[PDB]
Amino acid sequence: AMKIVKRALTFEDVLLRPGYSEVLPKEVKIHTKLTKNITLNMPLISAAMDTVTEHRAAIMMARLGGLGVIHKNMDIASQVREVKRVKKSEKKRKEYPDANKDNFGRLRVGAAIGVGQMDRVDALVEAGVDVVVLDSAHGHSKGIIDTVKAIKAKYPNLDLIAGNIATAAAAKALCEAGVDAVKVGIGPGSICTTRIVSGVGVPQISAIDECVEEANKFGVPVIADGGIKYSGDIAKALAVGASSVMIGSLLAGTDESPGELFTYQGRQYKSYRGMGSLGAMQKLVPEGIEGRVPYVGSIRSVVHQLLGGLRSSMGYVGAKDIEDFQKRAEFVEITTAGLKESHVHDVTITHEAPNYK
Amino acid sequence: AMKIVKRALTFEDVLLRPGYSEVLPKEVKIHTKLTKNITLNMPLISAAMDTVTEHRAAIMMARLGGLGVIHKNMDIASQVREVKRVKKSEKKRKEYPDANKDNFGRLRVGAAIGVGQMDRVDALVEAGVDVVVLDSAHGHSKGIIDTVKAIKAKYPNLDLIAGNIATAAAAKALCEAGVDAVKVGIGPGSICTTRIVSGVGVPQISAIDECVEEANKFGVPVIADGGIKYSGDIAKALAVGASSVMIGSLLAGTDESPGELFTYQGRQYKSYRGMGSLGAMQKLVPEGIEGRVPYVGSIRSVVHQLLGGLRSSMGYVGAKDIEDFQKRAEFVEITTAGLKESHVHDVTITHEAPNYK
Amino acid sequence: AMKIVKRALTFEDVLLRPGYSEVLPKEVKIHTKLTKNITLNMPLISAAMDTVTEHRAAIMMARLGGLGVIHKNMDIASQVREVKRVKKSEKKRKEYPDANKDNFGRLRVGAAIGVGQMDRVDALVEAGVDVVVLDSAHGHSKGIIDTVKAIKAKYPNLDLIAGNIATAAAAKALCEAGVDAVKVGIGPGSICTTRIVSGVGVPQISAIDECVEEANKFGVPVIADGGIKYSGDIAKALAVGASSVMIGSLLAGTDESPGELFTYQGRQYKSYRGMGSLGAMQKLVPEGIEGRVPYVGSIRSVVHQLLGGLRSSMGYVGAKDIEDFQKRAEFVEITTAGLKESHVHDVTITHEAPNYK
Amino acid sequence: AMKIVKRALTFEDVLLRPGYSEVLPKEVKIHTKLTKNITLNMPLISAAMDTVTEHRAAIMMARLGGLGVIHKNMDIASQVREVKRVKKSEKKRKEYPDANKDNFGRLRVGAAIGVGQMDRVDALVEAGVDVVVLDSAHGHSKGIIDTVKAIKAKYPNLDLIAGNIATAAAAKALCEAGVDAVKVGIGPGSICTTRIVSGVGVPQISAIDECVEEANKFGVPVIADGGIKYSGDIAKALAVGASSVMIGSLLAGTDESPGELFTYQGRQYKSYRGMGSLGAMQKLVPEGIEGRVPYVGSIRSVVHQLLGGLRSSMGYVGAKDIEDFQKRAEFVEITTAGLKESHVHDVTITHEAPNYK
Ligand SMILES: O=c1[nH]cnc2c1ncn2[C@@H]1O[C@H](COP(=O)(O)O)[C@@H](O)[C@H]1O
Ligand SMILES: O=c1[nH]cnc2c1ncn2[C@@H]1O[C@H](COP(=O)(O)O)[C@@H](O)[C@H]1O
Ligand SMILES: O=c1[nH]cnc2c1ncn2[C@@H]1O[C@H](COP(=O)(O)O)[C@@H](O)[C@H]1O
Ligand SMILES: O=c1[nH]cnc2c1ncn2[C@@H]1O[C@H](COP(=O)(O)O)[C@@H](O)[C@H]1O
Ligand SMILES: [Cl-]
Ligand SMILES: [Cl-]
Ligand SMILES: [Cl-]
Ligand SMILES: [Cl-]
Ligand SMILES: [K+]
Ligand SMILES: [K+]
Ligand SMILES: [K+]
Ligand SMILES: [K+]
Repeated sequence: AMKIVKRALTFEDVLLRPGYSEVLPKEVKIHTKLTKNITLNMPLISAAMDTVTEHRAAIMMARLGGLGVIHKNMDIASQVREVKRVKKSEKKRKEYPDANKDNFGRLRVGAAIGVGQMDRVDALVEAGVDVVVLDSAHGHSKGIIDTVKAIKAKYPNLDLIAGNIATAAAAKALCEAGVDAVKVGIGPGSICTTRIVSGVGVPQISAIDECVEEANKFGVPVIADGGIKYSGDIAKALAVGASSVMIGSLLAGTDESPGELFTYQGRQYKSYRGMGSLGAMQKLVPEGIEGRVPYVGSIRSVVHQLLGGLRSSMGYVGAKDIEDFQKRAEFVEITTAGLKESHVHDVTITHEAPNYK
Repeated sequence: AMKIVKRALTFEDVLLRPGYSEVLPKEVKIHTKLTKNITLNMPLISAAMDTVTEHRAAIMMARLGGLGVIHKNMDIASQVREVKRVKKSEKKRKEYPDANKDNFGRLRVGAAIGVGQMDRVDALVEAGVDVVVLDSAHGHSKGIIDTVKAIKAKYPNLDLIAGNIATAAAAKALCEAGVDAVKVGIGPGSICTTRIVSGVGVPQISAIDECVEEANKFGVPVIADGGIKYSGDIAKALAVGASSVMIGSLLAGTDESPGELFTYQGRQYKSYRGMGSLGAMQKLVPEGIEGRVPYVGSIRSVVHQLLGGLRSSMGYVGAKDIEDFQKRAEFVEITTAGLKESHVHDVTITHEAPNYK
Repeated sequence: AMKIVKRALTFEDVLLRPGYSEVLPKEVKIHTKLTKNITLNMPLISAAMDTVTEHRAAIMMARLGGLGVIHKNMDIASQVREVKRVKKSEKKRKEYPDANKDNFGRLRVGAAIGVGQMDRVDALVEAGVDVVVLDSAHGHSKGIIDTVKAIKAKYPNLDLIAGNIATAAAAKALCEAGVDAVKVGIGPGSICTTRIVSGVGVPQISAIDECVEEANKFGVPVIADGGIKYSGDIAKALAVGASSVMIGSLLAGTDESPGELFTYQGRQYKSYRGMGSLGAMQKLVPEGIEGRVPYVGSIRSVVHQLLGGLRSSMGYVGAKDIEDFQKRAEFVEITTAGLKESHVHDVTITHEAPNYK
Repeated sequence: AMKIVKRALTFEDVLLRPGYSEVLPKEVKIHTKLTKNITLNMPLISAAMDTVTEHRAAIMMARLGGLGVIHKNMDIASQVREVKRVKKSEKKRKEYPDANKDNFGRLRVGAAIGVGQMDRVDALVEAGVDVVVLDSAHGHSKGIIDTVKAIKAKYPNLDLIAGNIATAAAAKALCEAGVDAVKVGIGPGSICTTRIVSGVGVPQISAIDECVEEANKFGVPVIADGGIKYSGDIAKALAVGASSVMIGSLLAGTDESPGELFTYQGRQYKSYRGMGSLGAMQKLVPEGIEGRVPYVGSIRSVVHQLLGGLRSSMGYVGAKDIEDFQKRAEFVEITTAGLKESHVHDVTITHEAPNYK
C-alpha cells in the first residue's frame, strides 16, 4: 500500500491565535539570524533570481536591514562585479539606521552558486561576499553534500547556505555536512511548476515546521523560501520556526529589481520568471514559467508594508521579539470557508490598499 | 513542533438541525441581553463605523428594539452631539412598539471609545450614554485592561463593553477586569484584512463558542461582531451562545447610514470602509479596505428580513426564545458540496429576493 | 460548548463502488414502493410545484411508471379538477406498457395539502386521489402531527405522505403518527434558500441515510426530495436507502410542466420558482427564489435519460433490483479533487450531451 | 446505515516527498512491464480511442518505447489493416534507439476488443498483434470473465489485458481468470461522465493503490488508465504502484492522432471524444462527451515532456529505476490551499510553457 506520511499544510491552512499583549507593534524587535554567524536586523531576503536581485536590489535590502542574494545566471566576472558594487556602496547612516553591515561597515551581501562551481566560489570570496548560497532544485543530493564539504574544506570560515529542502532527513544531512543555514522550499514558489511537472513537493508550512525541528538540534537557522503572498505569510513562517524569509514575486515589480518597466493596457508591469523557466535557461523540460508582475514602486515601500504586517502580528501575539514570537505562537487550522471569511468578502473594493492587492 | 490548538470553524462550515416544534416564527420571543444590566428587544447592533452608525442609524436601531453604537472617528463634542440627538429623539409609541428605551423613556444608545480616552468617557457619560464600547483591534491587551479598570473605578455603574477578542483566555481576562460584555471577532469583518496582513485570527463560529463558554462562568454576555453575511448567520451565532450580534456591511447601504447615495453603471451604492482603512485613518499599515455596498433601502426593511430569518430558524429548532434556542441547538458540520447544495444551484435567478442577494 | 452531532455529506461527497455484475442495465428491475400500500414501476416523482406539476405532467409521470403530485397553490375546486383530469385520462396500453395505475386501470395521482386543510382533503378524496402529500417547510411539528392523526381518523385507508424532515427523530415521530411514507429534504432544493435564510438544514445524503434507518423500523418508505442535479444523484439516493426520488428543476423545463416557453438571447427557457418564493406566495420573508431553467423538450426524454443513468448504476453494482441495489451498495467519500476528476475536465465540450449539461 | 468503505484520493490530493538522491534524471531507467510477458522501454500507452490511436500514433508510440492500442470502433478488416501497418512499419534504428519491438524486430502493437468478439480476436492474432486489450465500462463482470477464459483456452500464449476496474475484488477476479495485466480506471477520464451519469467510480490514486496491492499477489502489472493531466500525474501513478499509464487527452491533439486540424478563433484544435459519447456510438444514454483539444504538435514532443517530468520526479526521490521508485515513494496528503500553492500563483503567465498549460 502507498505510504502517506502526513497531511501537510501551507500558509492558507492556518492562522495565529491572539495572545495577551503588553507590547506595541512599533516597540517589538525584528532582528534575527541569517546563519549561525550572520545576523539580520530585518528577517527579509530577496530571491536569487535574474528578475529580482542584482546589486541595487541587494544594496537596498541590506540598507533596510535584510539581505540580497545576487543570482548566478551570469558569468563569474559579472557576479563578482555585482558583489563588489554592494560592498563598495557605503547622509545614509541615519537615512538607513538599521543597515546590515559587516565588521568593516560595508553592506552585507550574498551570492548564489551551483554544484561544483568552485571557481565561482573562489572569485566571490576574494570579492568579499559575506555568504554563499548553494542552491539546487534538490538540496538533498550527493552533488550538494559533496560541494558543501569541498567549500568548507577550502574556506572553513565562509558562511554557507544550502538548499532547497523540504524534509527533516534533508535538514539533518545538510546540517551534518556543516552548513550554516538551510533553505526550505520545494515547489511553493509563485513561478514554480515543480509540483505539477514532477509531482514532488511539500506544502510550505509543514515543510518549515519539519525542517526547523531537525535543524534546531544543530543550532542551524532555517530560511523559508517561496510561497509568500502577503505580509501575514511572513508572520506565519517565522512563528512556525523559520529564522528568515526569502521573497521573489513581491519584490520583482520594484524600481530596484533588474529589467525595465513596460506598459500593457494602461498599466505598468515588470518581468518575473522562474530560474528554471525556458527563458532563464536560455529540448529542455522547464520547472518554472515566464510571467509578469504589477509595478509597485520602491523596495522600501514594499518592505515597510511587509514589516508593518509582521510587527502587527507580533503585537497580536504579545511577542517582544522573534524568539519570543516562536515560543508564544499557537495556531488554528481553518477551512476554505474560514479563508474566505479572512479575506475581504461581500464588499466591492474601490480604493487600492498598500498591503492588500 | 508547531502548536495547532484546534480546527476552527466559521458560519459556512455548519448548519442547525431541525427539531420538534410547537411554536410559530411569529410567536417566538427574540429579546436578549446586551450587557449584564441592559436588555435588548432585538438581538441586533449596528457597528461603530463612520459609514454605518451615527445618530439617525442609532435612533432607528433603538426604535426597532436593538442598539446603535456611535463611532469614535470624530471629535468629542461631535460624538456628544450624536449621543444627545438619540437621547432627545423621543405616533412613535406603537409605530415602534418594541423600542429599546431607558428608565426615562429615552432611546438607548452606545458610543465607542479607545484606550486611554478618559476625557471622551467623561463627556459621553454626562451626555447620558447608556453603554460605552471600548473597542480595539486587540482587546486582550494591557492597554484595554487598564482602561477597563480606570473606567470602572470612576464610573462603577457605567455599562462597559470591551473587545475585540477571539479566545477563552481573553474572555477570562476581560471578565475578571469587570466588563459587562465582551465583543468577539478578530478578522471576520467584511472589510477586514487583519488575518491576511498579520496572519492572526480565529474563524468566527469557533471564536464565539470558545469565548461564550468562558464568559458564561461570569454571567457575561457575548457580542458576535463581524462576518455576518445572511440572516442565517445571525441564527447560527446566537444558537452557538452569543447574546447579540453586531453588523456592519448589511446596514451600510441603508438610508440612515452616514454618507450619500451615488450611481455607478446605472446602480446606486453607498461607501463602506474599514475603520482601519487608509481613508478612515486619514506610511500607515492598514488592516481594512475602502469599498462600496449596494443601496438596499431603509434600515427597517433590512432588519425585518434579518429578524424574519432568525424567527424562522427558532421555529425550525422549536425554540420559544433565545435561551431555549441555545439549549436546543444541535449542529452538523458540512462540506463545500453541502454549502453549494445549501445555496441556490442549477437555476438562473430572474427576480431579486429581499433576503438573498 | 456547541453540540456538533455529525459531519454530514451530500451527493457530491460520495461515489458508488463497482461490484461483480451478471446483469445488464436493460435487464434490471426498477419497480419500488411509493408508500406502504402503493407501488411504482419507476422510482421518480415530480415535485408539487406550480412550475412543475399539474394534470399533464402528472399524466406523463404516471404513464412512464412514476407519479406526479398536483401542487396546492390553487383553489380546492381547481385541484380537484386537475386530479380528475388525471384519473379520467385513460394505443396507450403498450405505447406506455409501464403505466402506474390503480385497481380500476386509472392512472395514479398525488395531491399536496397543508396543515389543517381538512376541507381540501375531503374534496381530493372524493375526487379519487390515490395519495395525499402533507408537506410543510417543517414536517417535524405539532401542526403536521395533528393533521396526520386527523386525516387517519377520518380516512383510515387513505395513503398519506408527510414531510419534509431531515432527522431520525422526525422520522420516528411521523411513523408513530401512522404515515405511509416520509419525505426527506430540508434545504437541498435548487430554488431553496432555507439553509441560508434560517441557517437550518442537513446535507441530503446524510439526511436520507439517517431517516431511512429509522423509517425502516416501521416498514415506511423514504422519499428523497430535492437536490437532484444528475441521474447519478438518483442512483446515490436510492442506493443509500430511499425508496423513491422527488424532482423539481430537472422537470421544470419540459413541455408538460405549467407555464409557457419564452426566448432569451436566442435561447428558450421556462420559469422555475420556489413555492416559498415571493411570486408563488403572491412584508414576507421568502425561503425560495424565482428563476429560469433551459427548455429540455419532453418529460419522456428527460425521464429516459434519468432512468438510463439509474440502470447503468445498478449494472455497475451488479444489482438485479432496487432492494438488491441497496444491499450491495458500498460508497467511498471523495475530495473536491475527486469531484473535479469525476466531471469532464481539461476538454472543451463542443456537442451537447443528453444527460450532461 | 450506508457503508462508506474509505475516503478515496486522486492525483491532486497527494504529492511525493523528496528523498536523498545520487542519480540524475538523465541517468535513471524508465523501462517497465506492460504485461507479465511484455516489457516497455517507456511506461506510456496511447488510449484505444478513435480520436487518439490508429496505425501512425501506434507506430510512434512503439518507436519511442511505449505502445499504442488500436481502437475497436471499426470493422474487423480495418483493425487488421491498422495492426498490419504497424507490424510492417520497420535510419530509424538510432533515430529511435528505444523502439519497442518483438522477437522479429517488428514494432509492438495492441488492439482493443469487446465482450464475445472472438471473430475479431482470431483475425487480430493471425495479423500478429502482440497484445489484446479486452476493455469494458465494467471489467468486473461475467461477460468479461467468460471472454478472458474463452480467449485463454483458444490462445494460451496470447497476452491479454482486461479492464476497466477500480477495486481489489475486481483485480482478484481478473487475475484468477488468468489475465496478463489489469487496466484500472472507472470514471477518471477527461471525457468521461460515468461518475456523474451513474454515480459510480473511484478516485484514481486510491483505485490504483487498491488494485496494485491485490494484483501484486499474482505478479500481474497494473495499467493506470485515465485522469492524467500533467507529467506529475504520471509520476504519482507509477510511484503508487502502477507499471504503466494509458493516456487519451494529452495525445489527442498531436499530428499522429486520427482526425484533421481545424481553426477556431485563430487557434488550431483537434477533435477528442469519449468512446461512450453519442458521436462515437453512432435513445442512447451516453457516458462520455464530444469535445476539442488544442493542437500541440508531434507525439514525440509531448512524450519528451511527459518523460522529462517522470525523470525529474525519480531524480527528486532518488530512484534508479521504476521498481526502486515504487519502493522509495513516500506521499503527503495536501489541501486545496496546498494545490493552489503547487500551481503557478499570483503571477500572470506571459510565455507558453511546453509542459504546463
Ligand atoms: O523556475 C524555478 N523553478 C522552481 N522554483 C524556482 C524557480 N525559480 C525560482 N524558484 C524558487 O522560488 C522562489 C521564489 O518564490 P516566490 O516568493 O513565491 O516568487 C525562489 O527564491 C526560488 O527558491
Ligand atoms: O478596518 C478594520 N479592520 C478590521 N476590522 C474592522 C475594521 N473596521 C471595522 N472592523 C470590524 O468589522 C466589523 C464589521 O463586520 P461586517 O458585519 O462583516 O462588515 C466591525 O463591527 C468591526 O468589529
Ligand atoms: O420555495 C421553497 N423553499 C424551500 N424548498 C422548496 C421551495 N419550493 C420547493 N421546495 C422543495 O424543493 C424541491 C425541489 O428540489 P429540486 O429538485 O432541487 O428543484 C421540492 O420538491 C420541495 O421539496
Ligand atoms: O466515453 C467514455 N466513457 C467513459 N470512459 C471513457 C470513454 N472513452 C474513453 N474512456 C476512458 O478514458 C480514458 C482516457 O482518459 P484521459 O487520459 O483522461 O483522456 C480512456 O483510455 C478510457 O479508459
Ligand atoms: Cl546604478
Ligand atoms: Cl436628521
Ligand atoms: Cl390538455
Ligand atoms: Cl500514413
Ligand atoms: K475579513
Ligand atoms: K438550496
Ligand atoms: K471524468
Ligand atoms: K508553485
